[PDB]
Amino acid sequence: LFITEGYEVGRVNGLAVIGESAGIVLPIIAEVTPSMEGRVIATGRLQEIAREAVMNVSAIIKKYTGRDISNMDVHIQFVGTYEGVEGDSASISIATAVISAIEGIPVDQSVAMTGSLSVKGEVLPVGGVTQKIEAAIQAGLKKVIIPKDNIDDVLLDAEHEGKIEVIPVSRINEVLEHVLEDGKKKNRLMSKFK
Amino acid sequence: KLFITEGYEVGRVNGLAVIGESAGIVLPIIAEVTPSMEGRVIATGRLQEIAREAVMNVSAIIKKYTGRDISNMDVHIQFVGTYEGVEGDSASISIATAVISAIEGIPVDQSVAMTGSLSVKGEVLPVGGVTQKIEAAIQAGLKKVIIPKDNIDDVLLDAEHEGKIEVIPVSRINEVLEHVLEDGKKKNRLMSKFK
Amino acid sequence: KLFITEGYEVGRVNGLAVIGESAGIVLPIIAEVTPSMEGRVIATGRLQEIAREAVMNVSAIIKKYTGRDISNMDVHIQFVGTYEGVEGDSASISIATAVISAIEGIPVDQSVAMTGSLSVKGEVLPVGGVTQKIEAAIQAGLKKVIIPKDNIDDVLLDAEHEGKIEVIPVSRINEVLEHVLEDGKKKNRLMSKFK
Amino acid sequence: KLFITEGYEVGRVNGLAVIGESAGIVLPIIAEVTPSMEGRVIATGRLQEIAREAVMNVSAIIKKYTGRDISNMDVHIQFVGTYEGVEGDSASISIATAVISAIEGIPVDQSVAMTGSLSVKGEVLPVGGVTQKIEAAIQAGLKKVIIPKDNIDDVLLDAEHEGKIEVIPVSRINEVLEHVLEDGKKKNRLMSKFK
Amino acid sequence: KLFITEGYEVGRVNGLAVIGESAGIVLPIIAEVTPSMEGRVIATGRLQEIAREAVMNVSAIIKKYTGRDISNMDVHIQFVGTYEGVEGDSASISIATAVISAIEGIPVDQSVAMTGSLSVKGEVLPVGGVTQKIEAAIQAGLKKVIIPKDNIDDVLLDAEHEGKIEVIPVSRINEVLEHVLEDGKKKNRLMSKFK
Amino acid sequence: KLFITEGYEVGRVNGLAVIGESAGIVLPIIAEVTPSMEGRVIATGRLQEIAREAVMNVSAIIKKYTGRDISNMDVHIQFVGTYEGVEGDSASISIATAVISAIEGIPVDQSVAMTGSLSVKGEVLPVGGVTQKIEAAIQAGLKKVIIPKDNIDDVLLDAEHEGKIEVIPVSRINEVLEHVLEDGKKKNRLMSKFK
Repeated sequence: LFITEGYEVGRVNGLAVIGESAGIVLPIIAEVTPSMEGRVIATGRLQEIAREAVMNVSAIIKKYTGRDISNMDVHIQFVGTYEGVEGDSASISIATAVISAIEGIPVDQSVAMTGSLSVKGEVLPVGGVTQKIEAAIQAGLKKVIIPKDNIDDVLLDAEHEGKIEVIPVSRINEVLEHVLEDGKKKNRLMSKFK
Repeated sequence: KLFITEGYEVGRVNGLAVIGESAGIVLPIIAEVTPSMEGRVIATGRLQEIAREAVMNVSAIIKKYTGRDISNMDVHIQFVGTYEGVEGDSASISIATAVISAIEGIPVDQSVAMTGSLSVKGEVLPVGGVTQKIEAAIQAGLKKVIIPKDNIDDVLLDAEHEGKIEVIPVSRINEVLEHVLEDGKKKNRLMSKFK
Repeated sequence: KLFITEGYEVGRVNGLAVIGESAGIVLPIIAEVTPSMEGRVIATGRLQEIAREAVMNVSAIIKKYTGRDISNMDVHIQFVGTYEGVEGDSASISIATAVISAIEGIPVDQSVAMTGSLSVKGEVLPVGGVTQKIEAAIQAGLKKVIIPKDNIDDVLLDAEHEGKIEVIPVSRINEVLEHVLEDGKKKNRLMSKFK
Repeated sequence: KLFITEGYEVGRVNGLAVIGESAGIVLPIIAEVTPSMEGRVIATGRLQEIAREAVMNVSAIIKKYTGRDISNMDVHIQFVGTYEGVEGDSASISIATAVISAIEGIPVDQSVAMTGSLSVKGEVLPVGGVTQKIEAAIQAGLKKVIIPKDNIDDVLLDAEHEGKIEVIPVSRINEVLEHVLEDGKKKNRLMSKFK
Repeated sequence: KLFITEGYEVGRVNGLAVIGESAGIVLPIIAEVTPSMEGRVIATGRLQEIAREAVMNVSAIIKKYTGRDISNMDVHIQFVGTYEGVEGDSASISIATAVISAIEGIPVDQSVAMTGSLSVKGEVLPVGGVTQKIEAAIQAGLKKVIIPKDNIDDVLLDAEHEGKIEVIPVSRINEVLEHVLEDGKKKNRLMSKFK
Repeated sequence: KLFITEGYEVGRVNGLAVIGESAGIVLPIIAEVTPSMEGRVIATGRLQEIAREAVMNVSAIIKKYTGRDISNMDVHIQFVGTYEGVEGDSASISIATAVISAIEGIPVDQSVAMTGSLSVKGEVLPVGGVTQKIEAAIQAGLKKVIIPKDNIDDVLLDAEHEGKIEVIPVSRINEVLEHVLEDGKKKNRLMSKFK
């Protein structure tokens, strides 16, 4: 259902929790088209989660970089079906995808990410961080971005630490920097974070 | 039976879905289009949101490669039967194929089932429940199954069942159409626009 | 009984549904048509999106074959009986037939129940729960039941019920009108327009 | 006391309903209509969706035999009291009558209770709990009860009871109005329209 | 505690409601009005529909007798505290009275609870749970309770609880205002407009 | 932790609320404002109606007391943590204070929790569940809790929560700002606009 290597525009490997206690990799795609009032189009089990996240991150989608979300239709899918899955609020993976789709700048697939984006651009802690890292290990992901406030919640058993890089972050700019493909477009998007 | 297994029908596609979390089912779709006097997508019952998302995604690809603007049409969609407990796929490709077929007036092969999510770029994204879908295709007496290329490694069929069906991987909606649309001048013509 | 089982009535049709999992019901539909003072379909309850769907599709058929365009008109569709847990047939032909009866002023045979979904081109598509629908029409004292032709292989009628009702398989909405509309000069005016 | 037992009031009707399992109760409704200023139906509480469905159904006849399009009015309906565990009639005749009463400015006889479903064609259709409902109307000192013609045989007025109330069977909405609207020129001309 | 028992406040009324099947509770309301800039009714929580309905019904009476147009104002209603499992009264008078209070800038007596439904004509309609609301009033140290005139016969108060509260039957909204609005020039002025 | 107990942070306030049966929670609110690049309040989930209500009431007091207009800006309000069962308070003062903070760029003491409803005139109104909220402030290691002063006699602390936290009763929004805004030029400049 997800790619572990390479870069893809508008595609991010999020992490979620399947029922009571395993993590799963939650791949999302986002695309954006002119509104032609702009809607968020999402379907399935996690559709209200997606629409909510895009609504929360809308000022940072404009009030840093460029476009008003009310002038686009934003098309989101989770790749697969995830009954019994709880996704993060204001999930950073959905934000990154949408910013990735808009900028047309590809996202590294080998890096998984979990976190809640505040409306001020902070990355807030989330549950299930150990379960989620473990799922990223079992999937072959190289790195996992997590909330800095979750650093202490990671309780991996010797062997597993070492199997993946855990990158803790505070700010949405740190997430983009770590996952957006290098190049002039990124260098320019990156300078706009002030 | 709720589906047709042979021959060609305009605007009709054999889809695949999962019921419970165990069993596949064939999901027949019909798409019909009429001029609007702006357009609307009419579908009812539990999978209508999958209908609307697929039309939204195929509209974009239809206008980009052909010029046809389906904001000028009312798009009429039914799942043939009723599908409770049935979970379809996001932007389902069988729905999108049915619409292209109705719009271009080219018949679709009923012996080929297909499962896939359609991205607005026209890529065929992978889906869940692949083996359970292909099995339900086999039971239905279907000859071939179109699946996303990314699902090739999820196909877990007994020897004997590999045998009974053709599994055709695709990654783009024009491969789906090449595979299902009836041969002819109209098809030849459509296929060169999508290049 | 809120619901009738003999006679001819304008704009009333005995439909069939499946309640919860399996038990079938007779589900009467009352339609009434009034020059809009453009126009719209007024229905309530869970089955409203179905009635607007059937109405849309019957309107396209009526326009084409009769020249009569029902968009200057208010179509009130009502379901008799307080049911819950009922999933309806898409574009249900019961509703489509109640509306043709209501528009044309040509009464409908109350001893006939039907089931089926109507395509915009006027084909009667197969539907779920056909065996249960028929056992419910048997249950209810009804003399004939119209089902889609493609549902023939799904009538699992046994050694009790193989005898109780005339099952009438149909392909198209004109065959429904032929078997339910009251004979006379208006029916004949109308039926030669679908010919 | 929630209802009035004698005299005439505009827009006020004593309906009948069943509270929980067994028992009938009187369900007083008031309707009032104001200029829309698109017209809405405003009701609150337990029975608010049954109130809205019923005005929406009915608008057919509220329009169609007589006065005004309800899309040009806001219709404000209350049940006088709180009705926990109450199931009212679908397409309630009392609600229809209250509404026509409030638009026409013709007061309704409060000593006449009523129960039944209005068809979109104007027919009065049978309802459940008729003995129970009658017996609540007797306990309340009401003089007459209008019921559906098809419920005539569901009236089991024991020894006791016969004699305490008049049961008036009706087939049609115009009959309901005739029996409860106050005599005068306004009634006389409203009744000629209902023909 | 959630309400005030003494003295006078602009825009604040002590209403009465029922919790669960029986118990009574004091239901304090505050209404505040601002210029619109057309107007809306802002109310949140479990009781908001009763707030909207009450304002709708008092708007017409406000403009009727007073000229002020509620169309021109945002009406901000809160129920002071949280009222899970509470059923208020339809078009509740306590809400209407708060709005009139807020709009006129004349304080309401907080020692006087009230219950009642407001009709658009300005009649006070009976309500359920009158013994229990009054008990709730007594238990709060409320001095007087205004109830609808048709509920006189539902006051089932034993000697010792009589004597503890004054019960005041009303049938029109101007009687409410006369009873709870602070004496003075403004009130004299207002009471005269309601004639 | 799904809240923070120390620091000063702009636009972030520890609210308090109550879930299911009796338990309380810390419910942090984050606010973000930007000139409307008219403005909108953007909030998500079940408590969104409260947020826009809180916003509207603080709007009126900001515009009237400091000539600012929340109308020229987009206000994002967000609730931290994931909750079924949660009831908010109407016009909740934690949302209002996060807003004033975001707009004036003045940091909020993170060691303080607050509960309270805001009126359009800027009064702080009493609220449900005051004791359970204070204890959810205790569990969270918070030092101060701001309550409505009319809730003073609702504080029923037991032997293991008596003397654990500083309870501050307030009547007006500026007392709130006095107890939570970080001291300096901007806070002083703002506080005299309100005094």
